Amino acid sequence: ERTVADIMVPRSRMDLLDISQPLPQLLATIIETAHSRFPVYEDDRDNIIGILLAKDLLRYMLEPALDIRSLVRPAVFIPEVKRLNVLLREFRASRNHLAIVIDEHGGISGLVTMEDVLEQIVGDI
Amino acid sequence: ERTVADIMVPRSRMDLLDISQPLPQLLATIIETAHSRFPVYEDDRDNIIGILLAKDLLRYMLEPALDIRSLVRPAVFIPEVKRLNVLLREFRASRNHLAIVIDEGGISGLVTMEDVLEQIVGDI
Ligand SMILES: Nc1ncnc2c1ncn2[C@@H]1O[C@H](COP(=O)(O)O)[C@@H](O)[C@H]1O
Ligand SMILES: Nc1ncnc2c1ncn2[C@@H]1O[C@H](COP(=O)(O)O)[C@@H](O)[C@H]1O
Repeated sequence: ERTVADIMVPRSRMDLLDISQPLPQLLATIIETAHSRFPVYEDDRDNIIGILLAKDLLRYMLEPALDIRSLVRPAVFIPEVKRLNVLLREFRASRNHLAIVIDEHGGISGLVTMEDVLEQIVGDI
Repeated sequence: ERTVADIMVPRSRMDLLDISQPLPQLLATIIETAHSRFPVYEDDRDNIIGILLAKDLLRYMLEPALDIRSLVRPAVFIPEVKRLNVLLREFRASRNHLAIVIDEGGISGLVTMEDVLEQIVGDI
């Protein structure tokens, strides 16, 4: 059956956020992209420190001293070889619908979402 | 063969935003619910006038006096009798993947591309 590697967004195509950027710059980057969720890095683009849901930045208006770093949630890292039918079940049961994909040696390969899985599964039927 | 009415999110489960509501009240609702898109009404919950993408509110922090109305995008209203295979084609042919569902019109619910795909995968 198919694997994550067949459907992932490749590493080179990922829209990422650098945690060291000032807020006004982060906002501009996010607004320019039509995605809701961003892997976040620090110091090197493969040094992923989590996932930011864009809408969480609205808490700037609800907390006097918002630390953006505290909004970054742990990423789910999944292997390239993970099969789609199992991943679908995982995503459906989970609060996280975006995973970072890693190769057989642990390198960052890409990202994948529940939508990508559903589309490929339906595309094969 | 299956229709939108089979799989739609019922009216009662729809997270709607009153566009006239004070900013702090809007923010509280948008943050606490795990949705990216919200149908917006004015005056009457029946009067859905478009859809707000949560992330578009991030503009407020650059322009706090913006007309929030200016962020609202037009809605699409489809009949609940529409067939799922037709909707899937139509959604794939489009950038907009959320529709408001109207009865035999009055609002009866909402449906996304994800809902359509989930149903098709469950019918394998
Ligand atoms: N941060 C991102 N960088 C690149 N592609 C993404 C990102 N987030 C989501 N995607 C991809 O874009 C599609 C739509 O996701 P979304 O934009 O979050 O609705 C996903 O199903 C993936 O195909
Ligand atoms: N404003 C909303 N109110 C109620 N349900 C929604 C709303 N937006 C999306 N949904 C449903 O929840 C699912 C997840 O969408 P989202 O929360 O936008 O990722 C969709 O496929 C719809 O079934």
